[PDB]
Amino acid sequence: DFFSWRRTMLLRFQRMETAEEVYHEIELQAQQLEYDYYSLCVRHPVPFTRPKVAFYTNYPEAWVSYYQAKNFLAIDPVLNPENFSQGHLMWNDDLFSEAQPLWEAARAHGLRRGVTQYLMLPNRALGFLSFSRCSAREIPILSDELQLKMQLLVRESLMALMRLNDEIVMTPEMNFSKREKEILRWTAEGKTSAEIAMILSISENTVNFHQKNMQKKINAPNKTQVACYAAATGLI
Amino acid sequence: DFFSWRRTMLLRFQRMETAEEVYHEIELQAQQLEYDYYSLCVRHPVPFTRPKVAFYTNYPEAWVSYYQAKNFLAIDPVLNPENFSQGHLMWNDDLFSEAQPLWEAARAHGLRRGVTQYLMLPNRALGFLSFSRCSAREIPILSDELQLKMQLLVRESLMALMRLNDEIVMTPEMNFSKREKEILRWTAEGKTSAEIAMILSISENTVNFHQKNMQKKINAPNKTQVACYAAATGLI
Ligand SMILES: [Cl-]
Ligand SMILES: [Cl-]
Ligand SMILES: [Cl-]
Ligand SMILES: [Cl-]
Repeated sequence: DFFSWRRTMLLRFQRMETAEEVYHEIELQAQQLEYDYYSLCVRHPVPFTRPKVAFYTNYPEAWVSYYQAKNFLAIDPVLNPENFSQGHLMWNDDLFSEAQPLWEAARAHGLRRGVTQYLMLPNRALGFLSFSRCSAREIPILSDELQLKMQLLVRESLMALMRLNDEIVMTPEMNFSKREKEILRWTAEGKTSAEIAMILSISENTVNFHQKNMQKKINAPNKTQVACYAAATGLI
Repeated sequence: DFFSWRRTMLLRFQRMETAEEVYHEIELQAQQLEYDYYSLCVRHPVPFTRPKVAFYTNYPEAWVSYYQAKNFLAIDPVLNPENFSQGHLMWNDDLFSEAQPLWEAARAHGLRRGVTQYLMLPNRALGFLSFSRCSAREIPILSDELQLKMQLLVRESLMALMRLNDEIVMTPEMNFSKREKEILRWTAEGKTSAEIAMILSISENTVNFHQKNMQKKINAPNKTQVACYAAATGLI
């Protein structure tokens, strides 16, 4: 019964107090669905220029280390939201036609089958939950059931990890005052210091004071980086 | 059976060819759940300074017109994601303690009960689907069922409307070239024209050429507004 399954899982992820409890539960759930491995990968919205990818997996260390050394991240189709439908992606051979080194390496080490579910988080990070299996044998599972179950697992695990302030999911902290945020908003709209001073009935010195403090807080070189980081993560 | 309900609804929203077909189906679904009214509201990510709110409802015109004239949008708690749990919000009296003019106006015109479901879209717009009822009488409905059904309805209606390029959900168009986007990314990271010229092995003239074309395309006063709009909507 899905309604009861769902009821239990929300409560289990609600009550978790550590990252390892989240990872252990995902491992157990993968196992119940008859999967050998999981990986949880998060493409952060920033830096814009080389976005951070953070992960946690039970794949053997040699495989992860190999995936990293071959730069399979650049070709990995399982981490591209454009090829998901309804947040869901059952792996097939066609998926890997532009990622043949990855497909060959994976099949040579014993991987046969897998599935990925994804979600965009409130901070605009993209979370991907993959399950994989070394067995090519048909397991009977309702497509709808698997989809809905992984929908919850990817959301709750990453919501728990967000609540637990985990490095895998957290974007740079921008503890900005109300007034700083207000000035930032006018900045993002293309207003100059002079125009913002008129809008808010303050001096340019005051505007630039606030700009400077926000730059200082996050170690930014200018207001553009502050506004863009704020805009990207939804702080603004 | 939820699995079959879900199967039919995905197909119905997939096959829709107009906005009215989407709205008509939401109206019918509200009615099946025993609701009198629906409203579909979308808080756009931009402009940052007065974010656009676009809506479609079957509420009487006099009510909408009244809600607008009283500026109930400023106090409306049903459109604040901070008070949702799992994207879901069953209306209660406590919800409106800081929105008493709205609650009094609504109850005086005959509203008694309602529910809201929300979703953040790929473009960072926030979509809210509300159902409401003039009857205070207990309807028997499984909380889990109602939650999961509205989860699909809010997603599919707004995904259909995104596919149909509807004004309710679409953010400003930024048809930017690969090279324009690349320069934009370095801009959002805090790089100057000179630094970008060195990074990409081009002249400052070339960099500024591209900046200008992007400014011209969307009618922006400077690169900051272009980068922030791009960053906010996820174009970057
Ligand atoms: Cl989709
Ligand atoms: Cl095979
Ligand atoms: Cl939540
Ligand atoms: Cl009552």
